[PDB]
Amino acid sequence: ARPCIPKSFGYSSVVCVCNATYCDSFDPPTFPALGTFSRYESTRSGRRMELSMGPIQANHTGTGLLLTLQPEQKFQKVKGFGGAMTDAAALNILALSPPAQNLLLKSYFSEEGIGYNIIRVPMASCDFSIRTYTYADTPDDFQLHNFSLPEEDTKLKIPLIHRALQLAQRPVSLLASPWTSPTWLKTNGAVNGKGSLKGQPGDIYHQTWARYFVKFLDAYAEHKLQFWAVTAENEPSAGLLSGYPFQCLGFTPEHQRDFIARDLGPTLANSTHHNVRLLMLDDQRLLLPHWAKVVLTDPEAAKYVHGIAVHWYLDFLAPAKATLGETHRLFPNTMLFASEACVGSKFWEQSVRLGSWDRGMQYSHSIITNLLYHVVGWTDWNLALNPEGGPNWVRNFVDSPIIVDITKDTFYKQPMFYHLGHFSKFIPEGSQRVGLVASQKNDLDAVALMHPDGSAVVVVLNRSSKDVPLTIKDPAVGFLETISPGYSIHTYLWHRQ
Amino acid sequence: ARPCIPKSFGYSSVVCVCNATYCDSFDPPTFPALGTFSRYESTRSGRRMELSMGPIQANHTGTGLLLTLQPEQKFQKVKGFGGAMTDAAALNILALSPPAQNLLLKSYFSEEGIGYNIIRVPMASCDFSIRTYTYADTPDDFQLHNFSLPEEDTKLKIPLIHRALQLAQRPVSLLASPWTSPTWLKTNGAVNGKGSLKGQPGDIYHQTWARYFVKFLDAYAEHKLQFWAVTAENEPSAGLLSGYPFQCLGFTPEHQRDFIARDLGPTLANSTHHNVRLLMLDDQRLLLPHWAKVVLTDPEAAKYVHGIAVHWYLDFLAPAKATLGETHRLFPNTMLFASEACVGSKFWEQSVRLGSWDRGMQYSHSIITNLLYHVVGWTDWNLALNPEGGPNWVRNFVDSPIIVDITKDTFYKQPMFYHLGHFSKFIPEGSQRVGLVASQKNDLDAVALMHPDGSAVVVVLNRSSKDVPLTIKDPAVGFLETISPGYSIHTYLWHRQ
Amino acid sequence: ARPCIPKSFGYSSVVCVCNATYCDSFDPPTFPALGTFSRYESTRSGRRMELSMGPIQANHTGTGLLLTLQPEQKFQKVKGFGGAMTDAAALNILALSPPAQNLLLKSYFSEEGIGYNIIRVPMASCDFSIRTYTYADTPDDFQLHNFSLPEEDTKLKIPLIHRALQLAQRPVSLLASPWTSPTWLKTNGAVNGKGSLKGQPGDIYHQTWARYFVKFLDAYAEHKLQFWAVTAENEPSAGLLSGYPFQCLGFTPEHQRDFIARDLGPTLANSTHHNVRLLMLDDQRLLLPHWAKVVLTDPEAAKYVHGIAVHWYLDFLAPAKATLGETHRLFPNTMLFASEACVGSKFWEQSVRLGSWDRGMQYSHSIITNLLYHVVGWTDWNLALNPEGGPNWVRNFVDSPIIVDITKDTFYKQPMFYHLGHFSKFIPEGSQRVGLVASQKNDLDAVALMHPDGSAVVVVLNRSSKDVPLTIKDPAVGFLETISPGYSIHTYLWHRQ
Amino acid sequence: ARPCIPKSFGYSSVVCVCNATYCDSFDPPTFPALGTFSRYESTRSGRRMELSMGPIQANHTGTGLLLTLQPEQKFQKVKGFGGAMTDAAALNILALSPPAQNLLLKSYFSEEGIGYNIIRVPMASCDFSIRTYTYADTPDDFQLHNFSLPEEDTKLKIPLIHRALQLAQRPVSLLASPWTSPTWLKTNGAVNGKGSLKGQPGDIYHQTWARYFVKFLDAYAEHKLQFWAVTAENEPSAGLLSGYPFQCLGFTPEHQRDFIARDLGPTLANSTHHNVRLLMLDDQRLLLPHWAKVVLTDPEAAKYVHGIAVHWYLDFLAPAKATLGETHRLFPNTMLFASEACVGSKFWEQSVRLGSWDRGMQYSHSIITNLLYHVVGWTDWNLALNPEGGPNWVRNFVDSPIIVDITKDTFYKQPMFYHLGHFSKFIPEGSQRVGLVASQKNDLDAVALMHPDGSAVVVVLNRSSKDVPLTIKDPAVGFLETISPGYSIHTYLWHRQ
Ligand SMILES: *[C@@H]1O[C@H](CO)[C@@H](O)[C@H](O)[C@H]1NC(C)=O
Ligand SMILES: *[C@@H]1O[C@H](CO)[C@@H](O)[C@H](O)[C@H]1NC(C)=O
Ligand SMILES: *[C@@H]1O[C@H](CO)[C@@H](O)[C@H](O)[C@H]1NC(C)=O
Ligand SMILES: *[C@@H]1O[C@H](CO)[C@@H](O)[C@H](O)[C@H]1NC(C)=O
Repeated sequence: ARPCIPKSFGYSSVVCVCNATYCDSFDPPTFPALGTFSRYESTRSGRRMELSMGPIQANHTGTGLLLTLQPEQKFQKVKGFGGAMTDAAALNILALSPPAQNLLLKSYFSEEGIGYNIIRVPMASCDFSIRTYTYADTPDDFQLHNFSLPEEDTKLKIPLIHRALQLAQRPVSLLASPWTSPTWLKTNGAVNGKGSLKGQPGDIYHQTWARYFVKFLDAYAEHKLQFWAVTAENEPSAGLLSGYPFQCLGFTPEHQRDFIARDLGPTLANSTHHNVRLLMLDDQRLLLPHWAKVVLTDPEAAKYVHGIAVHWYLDFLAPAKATLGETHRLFPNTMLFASEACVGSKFWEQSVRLGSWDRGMQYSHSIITNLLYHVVGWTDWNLALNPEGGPNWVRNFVDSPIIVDITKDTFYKQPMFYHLGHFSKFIPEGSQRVGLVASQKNDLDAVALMHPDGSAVVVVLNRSSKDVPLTIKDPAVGFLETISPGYSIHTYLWHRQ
Repeated sequence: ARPCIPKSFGYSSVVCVCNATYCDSFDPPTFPALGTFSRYESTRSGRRMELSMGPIQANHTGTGLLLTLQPEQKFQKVKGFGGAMTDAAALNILALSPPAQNLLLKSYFSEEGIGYNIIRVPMASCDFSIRTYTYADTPDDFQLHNFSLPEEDTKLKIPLIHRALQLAQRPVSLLASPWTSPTWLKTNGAVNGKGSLKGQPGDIYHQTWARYFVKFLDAYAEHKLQFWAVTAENEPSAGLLSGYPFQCLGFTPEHQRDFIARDLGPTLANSTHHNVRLLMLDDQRLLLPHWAKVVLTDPEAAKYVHGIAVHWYLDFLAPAKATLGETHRLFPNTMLFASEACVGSKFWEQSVRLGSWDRGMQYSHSIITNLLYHVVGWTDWNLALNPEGGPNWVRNFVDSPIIVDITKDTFYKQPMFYHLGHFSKFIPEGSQRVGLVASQKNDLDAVALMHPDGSAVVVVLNRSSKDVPLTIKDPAVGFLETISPGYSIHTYLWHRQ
Repeated sequence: ARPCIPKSFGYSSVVCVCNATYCDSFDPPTFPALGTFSRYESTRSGRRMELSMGPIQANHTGTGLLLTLQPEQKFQKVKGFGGAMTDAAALNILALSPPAQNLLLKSYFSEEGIGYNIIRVPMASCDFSIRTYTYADTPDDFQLHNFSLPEEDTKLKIPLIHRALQLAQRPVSLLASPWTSPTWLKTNGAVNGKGSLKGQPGDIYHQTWARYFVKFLDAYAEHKLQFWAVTAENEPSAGLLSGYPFQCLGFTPEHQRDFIARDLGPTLANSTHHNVRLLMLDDQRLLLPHWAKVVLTDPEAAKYVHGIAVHWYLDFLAPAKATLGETHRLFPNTMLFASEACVGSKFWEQSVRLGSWDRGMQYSHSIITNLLYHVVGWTDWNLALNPEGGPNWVRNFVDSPIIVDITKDTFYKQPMFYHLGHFSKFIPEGSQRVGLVASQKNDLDAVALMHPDGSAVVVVLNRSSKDVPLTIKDPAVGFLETISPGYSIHTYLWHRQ
Repeated sequence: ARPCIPKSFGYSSVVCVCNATYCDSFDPPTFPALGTFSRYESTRSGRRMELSMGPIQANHTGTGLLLTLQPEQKFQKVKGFGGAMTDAAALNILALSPPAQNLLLKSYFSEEGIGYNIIRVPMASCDFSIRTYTYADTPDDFQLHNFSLPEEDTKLKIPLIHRALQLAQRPVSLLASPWTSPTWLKTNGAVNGKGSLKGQPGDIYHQTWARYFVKFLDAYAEHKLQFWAVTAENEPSAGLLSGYPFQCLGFTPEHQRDFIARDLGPTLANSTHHNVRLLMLDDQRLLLPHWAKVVLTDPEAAKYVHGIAVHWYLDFLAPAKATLGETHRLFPNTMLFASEACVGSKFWEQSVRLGSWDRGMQYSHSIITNLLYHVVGWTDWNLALNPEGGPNWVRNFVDSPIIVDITKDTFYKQPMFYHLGHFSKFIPEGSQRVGLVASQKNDLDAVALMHPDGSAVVVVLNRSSKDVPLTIKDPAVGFLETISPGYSIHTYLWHRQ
């Protein structure tokens, strides 16, 4: 419906510029007529999820690369894609004028945008907040009588989640994660630094912390929001480190295991929120498979754990078979779910590199690796940041796919936004990853899935500077003859019957 | 009645620790017979507004510096002393338990505290707000039917003010200042950045803005609050600087003049709040004499201006004589008032330094200089901040006399608080600055005033490391022999008959 | 002449991109024919010192703004224009490939560039150094036996200065300033923080320090480099402030006075380098006229002082007449010289803002202001910086007219470069400022000078958005009919016979 | 012989203060009769390589953890331990007065110190250099006639290396790594950033690069220095990261393979320095086993490779078993060597922390892990750094075992330094690692080795806060009853015959 307005800031590619009256969008989604394929294309030269259609042909000859769909090699089913409603993201989007906010929420949540169906909601404050608070800052308040949501929740976060869900046709899943407990529950009595819960699992500190999860859920339910899942703690391993600079709460894998079996599991079960799922870990994938073994080989903790949540800082490089693979082999029936990714910890590069196609490729390459290793969903960090990559109370800034320029009442959709959307738009909940065999080694990243309805979706990333001719075989329909240009990403869609 | 409990944070002096059940306080004011003085003393070494008495004797044993009171040499009368009830300050005070809230408010407003009689109230949001916002965010409501107070006003600020004035013996004067207008009244359509009101004084926008002041004053009146005065805009020169980060609204001196002439003055006059004073500038003193010349050398703007509000922030750029001194000479009948009497801090320093005696010595030095250059009143910035100098939705650069640690239900009284109190507690409204002649060049800062009742008040600041032997002469009573210790501030008080 | 290659980075204007093979340049300078004027134009829209020529008319009618030259009202003679060869500057330039370096040095020092004839040299380390050092770091070395220049001088700074002088057709004048003494000459024993020279003027500390100036001079002399002037100390006021974060040495005006009278004056006088001039102050003009009074009303110190060096941080708009004016009036025979200026506090935006036209206008506006107040010279801070605005060992980054991108082997010439060039290219040493009378009130900044050969030069800056038609009147020749477009800068040059 | 002089800087432990006349040292090694052990102990509490002796008894009086020496399971033989003589380290050493220089050099290199036997020597500049430079910076010297060593080599590094080897008992092995080639060999003509060599293995550029290694070695031989080994490139994977800030030269594993195969190997073989060993990777352990699989499964490449060099950056991203363990299995005859066995510093901590015991433990823990995974040698990063972690021409990022204060002619020996000496002092070249079996799960890190003379060394690290009672059995001699105190590291030494 509306094309990208490109703007350069001197990096490898362009941003798309949005304001109160204009934002790039899509027409309502239609399926390609049987015997044809749809293609979406984003490129470094500046194409943005641009649509074409082509023929599915009956024959193929040649010694070029062929990707062959294996429709009966069925893997993980998809939960979905989204990002986080942090204090910072909330503050930024509401600093835009009301029509700009709506254009921004449409970009992510609407069918005319990229169909996000996950929103991660911090339980009180994190580094991406402009102050440090909890829901229970009255010292020693074991009954949680002074539990309340600050304006950050009731003025900024909640209203925006309501608006986001309104704009979405897909059911949206809310995920919650706490960074810290009240300081009076903690051995070190602070929001940061080294420290865990006081006492032993089973006891008043552990029981009050469990109950705070339930109060959180109650108070969001008062505002007509329900959660799909909660995590046991954001980055439990961070509060094990002396001088950790922002909000944290340390657990060893053993302490997490015991908290869940002794406190958190039974407490959620006994509540009216018992259908909310629980996810362990919520941390670096390098901590796998050990964390999962400690927790899940204890049937008392296992009964209560729906899934394993993993983080990744994309500026680094951890292998995936060692961690996601082994974890899946050890516990095939416990879902693997990526709850946070970000880039921009890059030290020679600033926090926000406006228009960076490299950071775009980092994202889609990470999504593909995750889908290739059983991961069922993928969640970005902050939904929106400023040109500095904040606000952040500890100046630990990072990139975000949307950047808000408040003085200009404009936002910028970076290549990260489009590289995310090549998945989120075309891979609905229930999509099932299926096999796809390459006929010769190549430099391309590829993944195939089938929608609930039975149709095919393939994403292909080209992180090289050379164009790659390739054909995709679907034995039900024929061949799609295409080229993957260097520095492009494609989504291919077709009906199979 | 209760002494300071000292705590060191590794800076040059101490804070006084207060909590829900304890805070340092004063006995009611009780002053002695003719021929005796009262001294209140604060030292870097740890004394905090400590009281003693001594004689005023017929003969002179001092051979060093002599300050002679000259009651017949009469200057300006004093409006008073206070600070700002910003969203930040209100949120911080209200994060304490009720009894703690009361000790903090008594610390400022009661006679058992330091006797504040002025409160500055922002009109909607500033940087010291957790969110951007105005009282009229619905676009094109030129009649402001949609005008209202959010929760920041009706929940935080308004009851805290009601409680401030219950606690106070002296009448409290309220002062309002806007930071930004609704953004649909603005050129740049943004809450911050370079931009002014749309079009020309007299037009549809300039008139709606003027009516906004009336709507603000009305809304506070429904809540039983009356204002002493308003500023025409907070820091109007700021919103002429491209992408200024905070809520701003740009006026040139000429634009301010015409808005007052054509719109603000005429509208306020035609209202039921015609008694509310109008203050121009509200900005760095470096902009004087010029700003005053532009606005006040126009009879139709000048007839509407009671005063000139000034900020201390950038005092070091332009000196007192050339700015305040010169302005008074040209416009001797328009009062000078320090409306945002606040600090720096320093590029290489933290916003909040707990126990910084320097930051205190800066406060008193600056109040003295002001007093010596015709200034009638002083309004500090935020009443309280958190230990990070927040919350500020942009970035915190400033300290505050009271720092709240919400996690501990404790608040800290900085040296700045006592430095302020050496003036505010003992210079009531209507006190007149009188002469005080040094006999020889010296390093003290000193100022003398006479209370409405005729009794003498003298402040001696020793910003140096060395004890200074001092005599104070009153022609009518005799000689007060004393010592001004290095890094001390003293207030002397005595009956004159 | 090779024209500018424009690039945007999202700011108000473009930069000019240079590399190993291409840099925008000028043709050799030509006098315009008698009866015609030369114009050089730079605009926000993207013109960079474009040459045009027009006619000098015999008469004029209007109404319009008329700037009238007063050839016989003669003011200050110009010393010149240039910038600082810091460690940061030099490390950056030498990180370019040999051919790129030369294009950068040509830009500044060549007649085919912008004609710089000042280079300010730090005497050892400053904040724009990647380590701290002095030339005499052996403790208690009073004889200065281990005085030596490091590679920072011998490998980076010196060879670049040689190459700059080689490229220049004009005589270049070198100006040296120290930030710190050896730590064993200081009271606090550190390169930074609050502290002065130990002992009293006249003693071994003060003598050794004076002899260090001579040793510096000797060492630069062995490398065939001769100095025009030395400052008594960079920002003497800075060493008076506890916690001052980088290299400093504190002098009160009195200590500076006496150091000069007792030590630095006689020592330089007794040396072979007695022809090198001594400039006092080297700090902000807010310190004036007081510093000058204190130093210069002492004939023992006055006899040794050739000039007053002044700094301005351009983000702090503060006047002007009260400092530079009052100073010239008191000491008409002691030149004022601007020895350092920089932009980039704007805490709302970066150190570096690639393509900022605003920062360009701050430079030229400050040069006009200076020139209209008797100032004979203007020196920029760092010649070149990286995109972060360093390196700087204390992260005190600022903007620079040339920015080096080392990974690209490219340098960007910001609008600050050209805004400076409108002066340095066209006002040689010896030029005399003359009168220029505006016929009516106007928003333009303007300044007229006469070249040593009798020809005129006028710079006109338009900082408003509106085009201003205007005529320049010279009695010798007639009228120049022209327009000043909004956000533009022009230099006009004509022969007067 | 001389004890540690301790100084605290507010971190968890102390540094040992050394100056021109005083440094801690050891007595000449002296080992007791069969049945007696020697123990060196360092504690966070303050003990530094403190010596005591004790018996090896017939009866077992302990009932806790038992460690049994298994001299018959024999593993890798040890090459040695050392650090890098960077420009920065040479800087930093040479700013000290000669006597102080020598005490620093004995600290590392003599038997009265910690007996270093490896130095890593960068080939031209790296980040720890005060300028960028290579040895052939004049373009189109394809035959390298203008190849020369600058002053950093001939003035700083080489004389220091000479002096190190005079001081050393043991033969010292020199290891050379290039960071960057001449820029006119690089795709990008920049010293840093994304860029590899130009063209293809075999061509003019690759042949010149390879001859550069021979000219480098040639030049060092005229200075009477010869090398043990070179690495093919320092950190090749970083030259693939866009805008990489440090000196670099990108190689994919396939490219390194081909450059070793076609150029580097053949060229070194044909030369007079054919006995110089060649190590591959020189990069993070996460890159393994893959990197190794690419280069070593090609007999044209592998006939030319002696070892695999790894960095400890970046170790947290990958575990030992999966990388080092798995690489040993696949290629059991290619030795693993830690070439840059250094930090790195947590995003929120300073580069240098004086007295950080935790950083010390990080070192010894990591040397232990390495030894338990077949690693034969170590090179720490910079030998010395200034208290800022410099000079680094890009960014001060890491700590160094010795920190040098040039202002005070004093140097500080950090905990890291004694943790290193617990190994380097007592593990001579040719020591072979042996079995050391734990009787039960425990928390100590322990490794046993056999000297070339068949005597025993065991290092025990206790990273916990609690004392652990410990017995060590040697089947041949008996039982050593001991305690590993919390936060301690022990070295045990005994004859077995
Ligand atoms: C925003 O939208 C489009 C951008 O292409 C443009 O035509 C319009 O001028 C812009 N509007 C504002 C309010 O800046
Ligand atoms: C409040 O302060 C008083 C005076 O220091 C003290 O006795 C009391 O313990 C404090 N309250 C708490 C809960 O610490
Ligand atoms: C340098 O810039 C010129 C002019 O824009 C361009 O044509 C040339 O290719 C550039 N060279 C390099 C090495 O980037
Ligand atoms: C060197 O150190 C020793 C022992 O700490 C000390 O006695 C001596 O004063 C030191 N030398 C100097 C110049 O301080």
